[PDB]
Amino acid sequence: MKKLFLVFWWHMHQPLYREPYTGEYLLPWTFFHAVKDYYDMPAYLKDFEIKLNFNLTPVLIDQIQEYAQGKAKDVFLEAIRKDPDDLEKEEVEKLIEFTKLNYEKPIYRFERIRELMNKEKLNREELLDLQTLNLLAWCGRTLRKDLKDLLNKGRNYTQEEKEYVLNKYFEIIKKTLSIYREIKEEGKGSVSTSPYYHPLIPILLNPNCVYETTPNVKIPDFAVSFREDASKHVELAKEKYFEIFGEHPVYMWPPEASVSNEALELYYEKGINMLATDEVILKNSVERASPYLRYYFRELISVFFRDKTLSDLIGFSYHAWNAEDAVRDFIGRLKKIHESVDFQPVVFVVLNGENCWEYYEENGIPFLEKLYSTLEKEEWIETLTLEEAMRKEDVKTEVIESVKAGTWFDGNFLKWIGNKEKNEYWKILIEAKKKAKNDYILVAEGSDWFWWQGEEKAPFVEVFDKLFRSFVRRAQE
Ligand SMILES: OC[C@H]1O[C@@H]2O[C@H]3[C@H](O)[C@@H](O)[C@@H](O[C@H]4[C@H](O)[C@@H](O)[C@@H](O[C@H]5[C@H](O)[C@@H](O)[C@@H](O[C@H]6[C@H](O)[C@@H](O)[C@@H](O[C@H]7[C@H](O)[C@@H](O)[C@@H](O[C@H]8[C@H](O)[C@@H](O)[C@@H](O[C@H]1[C@H](O)[C@H]2O)O[C@@H]8CO)O[C@@H]7CO)O[C@@H]6CO)O[C@@H]5CO)O[C@@H]4CO)O[C@@H]3CO
Repeated sequence: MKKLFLVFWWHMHQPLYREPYTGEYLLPWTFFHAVKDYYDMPAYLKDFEIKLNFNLTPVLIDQIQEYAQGKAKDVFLEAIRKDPDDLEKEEVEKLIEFTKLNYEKPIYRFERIRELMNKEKLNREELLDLQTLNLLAWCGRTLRKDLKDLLNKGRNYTQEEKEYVLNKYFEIIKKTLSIYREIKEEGKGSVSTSPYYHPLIPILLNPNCVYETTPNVKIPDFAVSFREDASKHVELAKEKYFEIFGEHPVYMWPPEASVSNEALELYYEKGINMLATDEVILKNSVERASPYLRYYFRELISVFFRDKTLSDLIGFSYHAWNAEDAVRDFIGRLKKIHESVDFQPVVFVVLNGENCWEYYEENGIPFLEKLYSTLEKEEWIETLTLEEAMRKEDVKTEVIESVKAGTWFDGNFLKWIGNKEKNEYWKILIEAKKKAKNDYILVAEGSDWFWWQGEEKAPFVEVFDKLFRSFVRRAQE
């Protein structure tokens, strides 16, 4: 019977928050997304008889390992752990600002949070609740079962109960890499990786590729070559992945879905057999093309183009829908795809796996449980591992010879280069590369630093600048 082949590929990444001179983690986001998403997203595979795939960047793996070993010195978590009597004013301020930053998210819907944010001054017990409810807001699906007492309590937390939550949270972190190994060993999902620090490979290989989609921009003089670094990002990622999973990775997620003819050749030369990228790149590159085929770039490497609509539905729209209606809508779209082709379509749903859930009611758990429970029971839908997608015989395929370089942001590079502020970071990087002495220059090549550059309304955005500049400084020493 004619199946629809469905492929989820959840991308997990954090830039390095660990400042190199102090060793301090200047932002807590790796901790909070580890305890909330990085274990719990693959742990859905314990309860639902489907396949789900994951990408982990090596720089994220490094940080998970440091927290699991108890070695991460996290400045914001220190303000959470302390007895409020020991908090400095600056730490209380950071606590309030962090809460206000997250205040409108449904995972922060505690009545006690509302009371605390309307009080003009907080005493010790009120600050204990503020600290503990910030922790509990980030609680993942697994511990929502075991901490139900504390969660329904909702207020009047003790220092000892807060330390108990912290202990359970670190237990989740300690099990996180093991669950990825486990679902891989069990055949329930493939795990991929990306070039080590999530750089923009097409720019490192050939900055002129930005002109293919945006010819009216100016970019700085790349007076030194980054081509060898692009190679090192891929090679070091392969080595880290082997250490964790015991194989060389044959699938990679290109950061920001970013490809070019040169980048595809590099992935081929490094032994990658398959990657995915964005539908906008497909439409920019091939006339009349469908994203439901397996493509062979120059007969060198396999490429899938994600279904942008389905991926954007989960990432941008469904957070505001009733979970039941969202799942029924999603199935109805898969039905239309299935009825619309006479071959068996391959549908790639690819997006970040940790950022959208905080905007869903109950951290996305009603939505994903309903979605996965429905998918495991649809006999005309077969969810696939990446390995199954690449080896399946009864799929339609097409050879293509050229792509227009781009990313999944509008098919171009303008969110990372081309304006005055963003170009300033590239100029800093270029001049530092000329004098670089160690691999901290590779850290500074990560895309996150250039993404935030120019952003002036984001609280904590100065922290990303402090990190970038520290890595650039350390690279030259
Ligand atoms: O650098 C820190 C960051 O690193 C990782 O994120 C990278 C990710 O791994 C890459 O794949 C890529 O992500 C792209 C993404 O997949 C696309 O969807 C899109 O992003 C859009 C968002 O999906 C969309 O929601 C919206 O974002 C806006 C928010 O809606 C708005 O509320 C606000 O967001 C603020 C947050 O509420 C606040 O918490 C804080 O954000 C912090 C994160 O919470 C924290 O985890 C961390 O983020 C990590 C991330 O988890 C990694 O996966 O630090 C953040 C900063 O402190 O502050 C936010 C800003 O005030 O504003 C945002 C807009 O910024 O729109 C976006 C844009 O369309 O595009 C992505 C890029 O192609 O890149 C990211 C970043 O490098």
